[PDB]
Amino acid sequence: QNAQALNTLVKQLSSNFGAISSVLNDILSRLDPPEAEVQIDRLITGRL
Amino acid sequence: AYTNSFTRGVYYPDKVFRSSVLHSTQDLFLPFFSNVTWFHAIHDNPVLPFNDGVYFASTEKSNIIRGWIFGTTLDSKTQSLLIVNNATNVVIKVCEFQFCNDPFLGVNCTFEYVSFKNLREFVFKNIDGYFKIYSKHTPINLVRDLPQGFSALEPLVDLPIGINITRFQTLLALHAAYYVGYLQPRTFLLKYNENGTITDAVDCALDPLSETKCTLKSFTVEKGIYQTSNFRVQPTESIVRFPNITNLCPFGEVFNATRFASVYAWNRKRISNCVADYSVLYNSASFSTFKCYGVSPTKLNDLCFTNVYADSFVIRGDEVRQIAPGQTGKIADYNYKLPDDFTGCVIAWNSNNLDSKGNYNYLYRKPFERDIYFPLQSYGFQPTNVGYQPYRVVVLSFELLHAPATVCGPKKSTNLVKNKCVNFNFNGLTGTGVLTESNKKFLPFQQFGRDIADTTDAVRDPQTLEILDITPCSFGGVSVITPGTNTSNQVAVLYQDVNCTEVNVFQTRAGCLIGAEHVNNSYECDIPIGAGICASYQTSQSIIAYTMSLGAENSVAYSNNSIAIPTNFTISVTTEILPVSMTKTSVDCTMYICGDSTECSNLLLQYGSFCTQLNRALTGIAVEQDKNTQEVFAQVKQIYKTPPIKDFGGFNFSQILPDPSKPSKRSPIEDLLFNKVTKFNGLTVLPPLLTDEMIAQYTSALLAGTITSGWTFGAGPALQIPFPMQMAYRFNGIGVTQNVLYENQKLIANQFNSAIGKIQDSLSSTPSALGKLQDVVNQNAQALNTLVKQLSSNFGAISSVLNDILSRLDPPEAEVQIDRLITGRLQSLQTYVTQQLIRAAEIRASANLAATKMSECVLGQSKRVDFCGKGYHLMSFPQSAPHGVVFLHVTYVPAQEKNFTTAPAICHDGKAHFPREGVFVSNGTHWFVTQRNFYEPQIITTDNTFVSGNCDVVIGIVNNTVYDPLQPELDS
Amino acid sequence: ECDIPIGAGICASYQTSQSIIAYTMSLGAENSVAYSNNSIAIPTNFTISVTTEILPVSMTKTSVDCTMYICGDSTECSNLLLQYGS
Amino acid sequence: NGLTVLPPLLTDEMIAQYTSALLAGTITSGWTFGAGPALQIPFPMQMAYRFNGIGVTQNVLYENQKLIANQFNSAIGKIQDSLSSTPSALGKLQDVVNQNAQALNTLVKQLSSNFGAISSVLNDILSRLDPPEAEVQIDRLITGRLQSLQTYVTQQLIRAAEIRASANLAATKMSECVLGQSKRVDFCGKGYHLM
Ligand SMILES: *[C@@H]1O[C@H](CO)[C@@H](O[C@@H]2O[C@H](CO)[C@@H](O)[C@H](O)[C@H]2NC(C)=O)[C@H](O)[C@H]1NC(C)=O
Ligand SMILES: *[C@@H]1O[C@H](CO)[C@@H](O[C@@H]2O[C@H](CO)[C@@H](O)[C@H](O)[C@H]2NC(C)=O)[C@H](O)[C@H]1NC(C)=O
Ligand SMILES: *[C@@H]1O[C@H](CO)[C@@H](O[C@@H]2O[C@H](CO)[C@@H](O)[C@H](O)[C@H]2NC(C)=O)[C@H](O)[C@H]1NC(C)=O
Ligand SMILES: *[C@@H]1O[C@H](CO)[C@@H](O[C@@H]2O[C@H](CO)[C@@H](O)[C@H](O)[C@H]2NC(C)=O)[C@H](O)[C@H]1NC(C)=O
Ligand SMILES: *[C@@H]1O[C@H](CO)[C@@H](O[C@@H]2O[C@H](CO)[C@@H](O)[C@H](O)[C@H]2NC(C)=O)[C@H](O)[C@H]1NC(C)=O
Ligand SMILES: *[C@@H]1O[C@H](CO)[C@@H](O[C@@H]2O[C@H](CO)[C@@H](O)[C@H](O)[C@H]2NC(C)=O)[C@H](O)[C@H]1NC(C)=O
Ligand SMILES: *[C@@H]1O[C@H](CO)[C@@H](O[C@@H]2O[C@H](CO)[C@@H](O)[C@H](O)[C@H]2NC(C)=O)[C@H](O)[C@H]1NC(C)=O
Ligand SMILES: *[C@@H]1O[C@H](CO)[C@@H](O)[C@H](O)[C@H]1NC(C)=O
Ligand SMILES: *[C@@H]1O[C@H](CO)[C@@H](O)[C@H](O)[C@H]1NC(C)=O
Ligand SMILES: *[C@@H]1O[C@H](CO)[C@@H](O)[C@H](O)[C@H]1NC(C)=O
Ligand SMILES: *[C@@H]1O[C@H](CO)[C@@H](O)[C@H](O)[C@H]1NC(C)=O
Ligand SMILES: *[C@@H]1O[C@H](CO)[C@@H](O)[C@H](O)[C@H]1NC(C)=O
Ligand SMILES: *[C@@H]1O[C@H](CO)[C@@H](O)[C@H](O)[C@H]1NC(C)=O
Ligand SMILES: *[C@@H]1O[C@H](CO)[C@@H](O)[C@H](O)[C@H]1NC(C)=O
Ligand SMILES: *[C@@H]1O[C@H](CO)[C@@H](O)[C@H](O)[C@H]1NC(C)=O
Ligand SMILES: *[C@@H]1O[C@H](CO)[C@@H](O)[C@H](O)[C@H]1NC(C)=O
Ligand SMILES: *[C@@H]1O[C@H](CO)[C@@H](O)[C@H](O)[C@H]1NC(C)=O
Ligand SMILES: *[C@@H]1O[C@H](CO)[C@@H](O)[C@H](O)[C@H]1NC(C)=O
Ligand SMILES: *[C@@H]1O[C@H](CO)[C@@H](O)[C@H](O)[C@H]1NC(C)=O
Repeated sequence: QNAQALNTLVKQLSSNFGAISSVLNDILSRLDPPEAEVQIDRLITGRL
Repeated sequence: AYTNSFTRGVYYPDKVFRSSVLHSTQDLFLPFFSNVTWFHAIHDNPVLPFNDGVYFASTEKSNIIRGWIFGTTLDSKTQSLLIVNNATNVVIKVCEFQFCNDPFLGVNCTFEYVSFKNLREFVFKNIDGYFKIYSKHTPINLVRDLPQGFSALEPLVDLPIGINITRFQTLLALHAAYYVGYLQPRTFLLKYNENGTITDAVDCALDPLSETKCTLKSFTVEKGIYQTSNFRVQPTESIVRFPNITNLCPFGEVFNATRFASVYAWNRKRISNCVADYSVLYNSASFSTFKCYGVSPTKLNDLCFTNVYADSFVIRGDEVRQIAPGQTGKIADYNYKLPDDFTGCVIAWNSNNLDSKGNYNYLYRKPFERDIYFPLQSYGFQPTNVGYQPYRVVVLSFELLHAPATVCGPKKSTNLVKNKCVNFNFNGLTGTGVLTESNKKFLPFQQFGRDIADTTDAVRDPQTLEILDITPCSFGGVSVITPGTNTSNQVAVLYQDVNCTEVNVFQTRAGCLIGAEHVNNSYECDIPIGAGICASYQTSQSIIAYTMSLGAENSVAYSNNSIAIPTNFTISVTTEILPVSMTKTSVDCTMYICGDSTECSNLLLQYGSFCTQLNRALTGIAVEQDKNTQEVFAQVKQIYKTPPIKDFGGFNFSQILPDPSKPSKRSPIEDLLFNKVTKFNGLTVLPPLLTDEMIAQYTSALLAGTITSGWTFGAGPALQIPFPMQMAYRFNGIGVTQNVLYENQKLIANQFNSAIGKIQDSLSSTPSALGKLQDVVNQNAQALNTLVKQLSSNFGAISSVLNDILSRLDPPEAEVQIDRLITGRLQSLQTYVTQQLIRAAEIRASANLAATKMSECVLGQSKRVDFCGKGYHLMSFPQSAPHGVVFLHVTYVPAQEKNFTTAPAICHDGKAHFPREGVFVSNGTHWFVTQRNFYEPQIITTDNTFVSGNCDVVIGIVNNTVYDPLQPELDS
Repeated sequence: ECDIPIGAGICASYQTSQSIIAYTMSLGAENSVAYSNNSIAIPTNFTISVTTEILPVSMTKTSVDCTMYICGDSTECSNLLLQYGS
Repeated sequence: NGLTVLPPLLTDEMIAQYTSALLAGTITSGWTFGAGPALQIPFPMQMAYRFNGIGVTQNVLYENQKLIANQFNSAIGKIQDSLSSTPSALGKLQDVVNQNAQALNTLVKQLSSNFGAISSVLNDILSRLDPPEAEVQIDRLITGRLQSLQTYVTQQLIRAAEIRASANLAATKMSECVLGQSKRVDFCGKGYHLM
């Protein structure tokens, strides 16, 4: 059960939560800050 | 004068059909028990205000009222609705009819239509010009005064008259008791019957009892104390204070400047120490656009700023879009960059007539740096160019940091009122509070103070340099103490944590108690209030308050040589009820969140395993409930059965054994307990693995095993043993010799049977006995009902209905509305599951306790004090119950006592004799030894005591003799 | 004896040539006691048995770095995260 | 800020009266008030029976009574000196008080966070933005503050369950140790329990 809980927590990084992309480096490399704060806030809320 | 008007003035707030439901809505309703004007139509036709809508009622006998007129001046200057009821043809016109000087009835129109015993009540309201008509027909028989009763008005007609109605008038026939009520924005609970007609209502602001009913969403309130609201004092007046400065801001030198600077070398002018009147700029029609990112366009009249800078330069029209955060181009990146957190607004308009004459004087090339084959390029602006024309753009940078302001608008100040709750406005900062003098020595440069929560603590008055503390206006809780509505409508009100100042007055440490009479005589408290005070309903009847009694006072007659030993006993039976299991719910993630919607399901797929991990948790709960039941009941390896002949030594168990004559072989007591305890959204209920018949078979096997084999089936194999010896050994196990059992066997059996009969009467007459199980069933039903009701919440979407959202917006907006609804519903599911996990853990702990008691109480005999009820434990018998188990505990309780003298030791020849068991007693002339828990005097002999040491050490030794049974055997 | 539970007293198992069967679960062999007021069963010899009881005592002492997890090596993400306090 | 504390129903004076009644009952009647009614019994015989309950013959008590009394009084003096000299004795209660104070202070401190809004102060939000933007800023702040309340409530429920378990253990020990005599090893302290 503990191994499964940790594996699920690690797997959760692959979820999008509505953003244009789940990968942070491609989010930062494509969008200007004025939209980046929104996309980052969405990912922060989901991960928190 | 007031009357008992009850619930008049209620109309259907909307056009939705509902039945068998209590609906809470906010709308314009008639206040309960309010004043309604009583008019006469004999031998009184004033013009009344309409406010935001008026309720109408009338009682007629000759059709006096035949048409309403609505308007403002009644003088042919505006359109006026004219309604005439002649024959059976309704005719409606809204032309500017010329009415007589005194309208009476004898015994530009935009919408034309042509077709006491009875009261016809109507509702006429105008919402955005739309005239909505409601009505209801019902017979009554009352002429003298206001009719008593309730009647709801349905809508029938909607006339598009388009008149703003603020006053109305009636028509009297001169040779009809009509009623006028007024609506207020009150919250009401409307009760719809089986036919969808509302028959009653509760006005949530009539009084504290109505507040309790409104809070608890029911028309019946149970006995107890409820916390329903909070008292808050309202402000009386506003205070507006600004610096008394009369200097005018030089806006003319900025907006009407002769020449603008180049974008590569733009000017930065400071405007300060002046009054900025923005009405001139607002009134000027010369501006083409006003788009602000800093402040809202309607707040500039009230708000004022610490500093203003005017950035003045000319750009190309097609580049106007480029002056914004996040935008790029030859301007945004190389010569004029704005910050992405810029606060203020960029305003631009064309200037073709003067700015362009071609004009080649405008040259172009981090935020706000002026970096003074060249990198320098220019535009050719020509007077014949809309977009390519030279736009004049001015960027106003506003500093909103909390600091002293110097440029504030043209608003006159008022006087300041101290020690009163007021609505203040200091340089655009608004709020409500009491402004008082303070002794906080702020430094001359400090303008604002802050609290731990970052709220404003104090301000410096811009006209007089003093510091005022802001203390929020007085507030506090209000508690209502009330008996149930099936008894009396009298209530008491407790004002929480306040003294009887700001608000038959009784001062307590809990607050100000109003309405209860203080009685000094004590009783046991019934409804607790707090701080040692409880209240009850007693006698002519009124609410009383008193200090709670802790019990009767009983001093102890302590002495060093007196012991009390019980002489008689009584057998009592108590009932212990414990929860064992809970309903095995299961939730379908897809149908619940995204019911029969492919698009919603496709969007849900992006969240992965978030729900199915709760599905896993719920599966674990469902499995562990059967594990708990299995562990609680399956303690016997075999199914035992009783003999056909119930020869149990005089003990009658026919009232606890299964009854063969029933369709299900249950005992009568079990029938009594079972006779006392009483969708399409993915919520289902799974059946239990073990049926009621199977549970009854296990309990029958356990009972037959206990009676026929004692503890032997628990310890090892089931070894049969007679019940009288089983009972004798259970008595021996508590330090009571079996001869008491044999002497009192008939009394014990009769007391047991009578106690069981008393259990039947108690279970048949006291409903609260099974509250521990009724509360769990009610909590689970309430949790499911709350989860189902939660679907009606909007969570910010344009509509709560998924089919209406999907049916109304294109994907680019529907996806946003759907993600919002998904987020809300996922939070609801997470909350539900977490609460279920905590409740399941509590139930599991209870089940473990029940199993421990079962094992250590029925199969054996417990020596742990108060483990199996008060008294000396003998045995327990299990009985099944819905979702639980009930234990019948048979205990030994001393009944009668006598005061006897005692002694620590007896001397014989100087030796000290001590008891092996029991105590020494004296009846006043002779010393005896008897068991501690039952008076049974025996002669003190050498076979009860032993010799150790001598008389010269022990304090309190008494002189006596010790009998040696051998002495007379050798003497005789 | 019940093997794969179905519900409402019905259990299933894989038995005999082999096929899936369904049946009412057994509660044990039936054995009535020849109860009378003058009969006792007393053991004459005994056997010593040993049973094993297993209980969990501890669990893995995990630790989670919220900053590295949420905003791994990203200054902008860290600066935005700083607004959420404790 | 809407955060209040309710008084307890039973005051300290009433609790002291209950403990006085329980101690007087124990001293004057042994276990008899627990089993049934409070029936007086002399202390030396009560002590002899307490000795019998642990497998120690009462004759040792009666022969050694003077020394036993002196050791008892000296031991009581030792409790007085221990409580007067060891501050850490009340850590189990100080930590719970500190945890509740910390929870309330963190809840109050949470008001300073923005959660993405332009400003944490609601009055400056309303005084600067028109309703069409105000609804967005306000619902965002409402969502954040509601989440903070939900976290507080969940932590409070778990701590309450732990306190309930501790209270049940304390009540069980009270019932099976003060009113009677415990034969359960190390249940009511190390050694052979007397009272
Ligand atoms: C609603 O009708 C009222 C009644 O005429 C209108 O208020 C009047 O407005 C005039 C014009 O300034 C004033 O001189 C009158 O004093 C007002 N009447 C009263 C009774 O105060 C009002 O403008 C209408 N409003 C709407 C939204 O239609
Ligand atoms: C603004 O400050 C920057 C440094 O922060 C100055 O940059 C200098 O630019 C000149 C010419 O481009 C270089 O020779 C220097 O090496 C740069 N650095 C320093 C430290 O001088 C820039 O010149 C400043 N601009 C203005 C208008 O003041
Ligand atoms: C102990 O108390 C019980 C009642 O609680 C006594 O039983 C009654 O005794 C009286 C005395 O003769 C009779 O009149 C009644 O018929 C008895 N009642 C029942 C229900 O049997 C009992 O006698 C008392 N014991 C002693 C030794 O006095
Ligand atoms: C054992 O208890 C049962 C149940 O009370 C007794 O049966 C009751 O009394 C008469 C017997 O003359 C029956 O006809 C009634 O129908 C029974 N009452 C009820 C409510 O069913 C029975 O007599 C008792 N037997 C002994 C030996 O005490
Ligand atoms: C206390 O008990 C003693 C012993 O049971 C009683 O003394 C006996 O009294 C009876 C009177 O019926 C005589 O027959 C015996 O001779 C007495 N015993 C002895 C050893 O002499 C005594 O009476 C009881 N106390 C009271 C006050 O009655
Ligand atoms: C028991 O017997 C005698 C008097 O009846 C007492 O015993 C003597 O007491 C005196 C006074 O303290 C001593 O000097 C002797 O040593 C004692 N002799 C013995 C043999 O013990 C005694 O006081 C009596 N007991 C009571 C309770 O009165
Ligand atoms: C007690 O009963 C046990 C039952 O298991 C007996 O065990 C066996 O008894 C047979 C009878 O002769 C012997 O052949 C075996 O040697 C026994 N088993 C073992 C492991 O030794 C046991 O003998 C009985 N004891 C007595 C004293 O009768
Ligand atoms: C209601 O009418 C009565 C008529 O006597 C009047 O005394 C009373 O003041 C009115 N109610 C209010 C709130 O003014
Ligand atoms: C009543 O009779 C008059 C007679 O001319 C007629 O004009 C009028 O239309 C009638 N009233 C209605 C409401 O039709
Ligand atoms: C009718 O409305 C017109 C507007 O189209 C207005 O000019 C005229 O004065 C109105 N006449 C009456 C009688 O209301
Ligand atoms: C509802 O309508 C049915 C129709 O027959 C009638 O029988 C019933 O009495 C009505 N209920 C009420 C409360 O009027
Ligand atoms: C600009 O000039 C117009 C023309 O008379 C004048 O009405 C206006 O008040 C002036 N305003 C500013 C800000 O220059
Ligand atoms: C007006 O402002 C001046 C500037 O300091 C100040 O002295 C004065 O008190 C203000 N007027 C009033 C009525 O407070
Ligand atoms: C209150 O009165 C109702 C009348 O229907 C009754 O059913 C209920 O049992 C009563 N409750 C109490 C506590 O008296
Ligand atoms: C009135 O109540 C307050 C608490 O609300 C208390 O502090 C104050 O001492 C009381 N006044 C008197 C005179 O006791
Ligand atoms: C005690 O009871 C008497 C009864 O007359 C009453 O007058 C008195 O005020 C009471 N005292 C208190 C403190 O309640
Ligand atoms: C016995 O003493 C108790 C107090 O210890 C007293 O309440 C009771 O009345 C006494 N009974 C007799 C019979 O003396
Ligand atoms: C009880 O105390 C009294 C008073 O000191 C004393 O005289 C007597 O000897 C004592 N009796 C016993 C049995 O302790
Ligand atoms: C002994 O008694 C038990 C139960 O009383 C019975 O099942 C068994 O058949 C009996 N055996 C013999 C040999 O009598």
